[PDB]
Amino acid sequence: VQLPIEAKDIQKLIPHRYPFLQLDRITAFEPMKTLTAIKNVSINEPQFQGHFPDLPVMPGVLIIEAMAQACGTLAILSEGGRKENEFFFFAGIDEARFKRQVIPGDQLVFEVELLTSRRGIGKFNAVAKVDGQVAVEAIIMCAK
Amino acid sequence: VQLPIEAKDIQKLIPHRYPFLQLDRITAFEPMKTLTAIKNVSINEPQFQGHFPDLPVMPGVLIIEAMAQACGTLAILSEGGRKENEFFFFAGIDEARFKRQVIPGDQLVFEVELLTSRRGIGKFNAVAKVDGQVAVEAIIMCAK
Amino acid sequence: VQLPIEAKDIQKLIPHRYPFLQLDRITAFEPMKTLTAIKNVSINEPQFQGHFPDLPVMPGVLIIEAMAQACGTLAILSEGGRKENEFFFFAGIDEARFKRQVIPGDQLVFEVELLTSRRGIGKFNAVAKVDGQVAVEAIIMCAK
Amino acid sequence: VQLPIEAKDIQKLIPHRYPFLQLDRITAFEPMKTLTAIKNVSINEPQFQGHFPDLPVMPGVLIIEAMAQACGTLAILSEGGRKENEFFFFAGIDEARFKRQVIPGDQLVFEVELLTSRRGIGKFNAVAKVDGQVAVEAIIMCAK
Amino acid sequence: VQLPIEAKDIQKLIPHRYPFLQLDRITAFEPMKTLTAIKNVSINEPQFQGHFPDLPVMPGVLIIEAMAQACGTLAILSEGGRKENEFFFFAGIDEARFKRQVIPGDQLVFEVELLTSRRGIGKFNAVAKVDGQVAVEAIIMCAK
Amino acid sequence: VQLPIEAKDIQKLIPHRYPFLQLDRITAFEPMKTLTAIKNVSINEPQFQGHFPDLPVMPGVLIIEAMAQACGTLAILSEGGRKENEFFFFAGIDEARFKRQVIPGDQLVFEVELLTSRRGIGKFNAVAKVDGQVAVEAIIMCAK
Repeated sequence: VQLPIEAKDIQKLIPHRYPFLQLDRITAFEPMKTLTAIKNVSINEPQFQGHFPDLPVMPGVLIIEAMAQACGTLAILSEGGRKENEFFFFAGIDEARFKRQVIPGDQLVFEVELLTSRRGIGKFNAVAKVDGQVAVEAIIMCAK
Repeated sequence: VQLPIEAKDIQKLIPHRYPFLQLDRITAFEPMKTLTAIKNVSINEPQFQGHFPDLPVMPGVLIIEAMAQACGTLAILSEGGRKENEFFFFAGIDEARFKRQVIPGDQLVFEVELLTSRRGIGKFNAVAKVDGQVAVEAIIMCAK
Repeated sequence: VQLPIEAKDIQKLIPHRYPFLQLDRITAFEPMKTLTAIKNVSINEPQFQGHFPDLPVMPGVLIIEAMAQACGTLAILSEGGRKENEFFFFAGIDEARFKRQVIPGDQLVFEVELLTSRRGIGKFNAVAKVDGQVAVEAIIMCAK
Repeated sequence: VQLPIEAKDIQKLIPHRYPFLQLDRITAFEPMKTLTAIKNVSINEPQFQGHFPDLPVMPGVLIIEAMAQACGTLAILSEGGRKENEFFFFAGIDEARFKRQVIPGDQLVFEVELLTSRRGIGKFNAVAKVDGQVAVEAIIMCAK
Repeated sequence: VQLPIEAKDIQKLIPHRYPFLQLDRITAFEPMKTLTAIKNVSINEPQFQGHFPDLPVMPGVLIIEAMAQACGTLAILSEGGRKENEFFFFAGIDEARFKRQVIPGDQLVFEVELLTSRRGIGKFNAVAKVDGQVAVEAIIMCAK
Repeated sequence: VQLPIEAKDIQKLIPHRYPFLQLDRITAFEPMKTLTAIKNVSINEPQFQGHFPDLPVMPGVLIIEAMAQACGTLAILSEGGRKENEFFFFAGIDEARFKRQVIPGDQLVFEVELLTSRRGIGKFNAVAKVDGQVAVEAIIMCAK
């Protein structure tokens, strides 16, 4: 697979579309092992009308959603799949901590790792950094 | 406090606004203990443009966000507070399981419970039901 | 036909899409006679940015539009039709009364009835209830 | 009062905001009698994402809503009122006929007339024209 | 070609969609020479949430974008092309002056003219009028 | 002034709001001379629903708008002004070339310079880079 995977091509892999596509670009990929993706945070995003009116703060849950989407794409790429034939459900979130406020101008770097794969259910470790510092970390479960 | 607390009044309690206000109404409240809230799921919501284009599925993370908002309002109401004083951060998610697809037409009923309050950090149990069945359950941490 | 008809399948019947699809689910249907549909009202809907800024109130005209859509789907289902082969125009509204404020958290229940079918023009009676109380009633004309 | 009343000033008269402000400009006004207003129809309006995906057609109910807003502003201007003191409810619609498809590029001209004012309830005749042809006509009731 | 070209058909010619389709209707056309198009400005457009919060002012750059789209369609129509085969890039803007505030209620009339076509790069003169007065004028370059 | 200036504070300087605030952060500033600002490009931005449906491409005109906003803020900061105080109009664009496609994932770096200030009219040179490469360059005029 050709890196980086641009947003236009992430869309060929997963069905998510605006305003629920929370990855901009896949930058690293080791089959069945790891993936790096980014999401640029901009004040021109729909969530910032309401979160919060004069104080833009990237919602943690959207960072979580990006983490899950990264995990899902890692899985999909690993079996050479596409959006038309395969779906991985978001099954659970495990040890999610929100450590840093993320704001417009920040580039989120997501690093995810496949830990265990018992019976179509994948357990992943996922972290989201801004400028090297951890902003959110969590364990993410996906189910085929 | 006068029940039900309508959306217009939820907004006097928390700063969240469209499209990140994910409670429609508070229906039950026991100070320092429990709260029930609802969120109506409709096809006329912004997330359903992209999640997913022909197949509307309420994103789990938005159900999580609602659960967190319910926990936070339970806390706020318990110290008779408002949106303009100080704030409860979303600190973590613990044991979140996504058990049922939620779809337009479903009314989400959120029941949350304050478990422990060890030094500014509140640990809550939260469940989200549709028609009596559990759709999502999770432990939610908020920090003052 | 299999009830309830979910939003995803309402979209196979009528061309309306976000933000102008104002039915969430079809719950009852008697061919050439009656139909029940619901629409969940949530603060997370686009109209509530502007109607009104701090006071969410479901616009009557959108309740009217839902009524018309329910009438139209009753008609379509009655001739086993689809969205791709022909269209029922909204021809007129006759004795529309707005009796109750509808607000986030309310579930609108729409009950519509085919009265007469003189000359490709269908005259319907339509009512919209919240919790058993009438909120809006009207006569709706559709033309094939 | 100074004519034309621009959108910026229509907003000082009525509480409606995006996406539910359906008048662009007030062009004529006779106290307690008549008003003319316009609404420009553009493909760059939020309703045209869904109404309909490849076939932009101005929803009749929004034309109705504009008619009602024109009536309401006629009333407000007639008692020299503002958005912060007075509210006129939309009470009913009477003899509404949808005669012409309205499309992007059309400028809607609204001409409304106060017929009767029995006990705080105002009955108005309203027509909406494009290029001189009637597109929608209706009787509009507002209540103080 | 059949005039006027309505928005529904402009979309068969160029790929631009909501909220970046800034032409409502093509009204005049001389192959390889000139084109007239209109864009209705309405308070019900997404840019007016932010530009500016209580003071709606049509952004100059969107007028520029419309001018470019008009130039592009003039080119496309001139080689009988469509959106699925041929595309013209926006290459530059030359002598753009913003002379008049444009506001809701204004109808923008765009008149564009092909000046030179040296080697796939088309240089156009473009003006945008409201009620005959120039609001914006510019030279627009497109590249095949 | 304290650098970086975050989006929340850019808003105290200029009246632009969603979806027409096209700067995320001010990173450099020399009074009456230069300014650097960034804008993160994400697939989660409103323009990418329509520009273009399956092929996200940052519109050149929005890059232009950002360049102008950067120029304007340079000016505002230089006379210690604010948004409630006064306003710099966008007066013209001079020698604008679009050299590179900008896509989700790209961070735009804007570097602007005050050239001349002949009587309330400021002439600026402006460039927008992604990863060191020029994407757009232009001369920007603002008028007080």
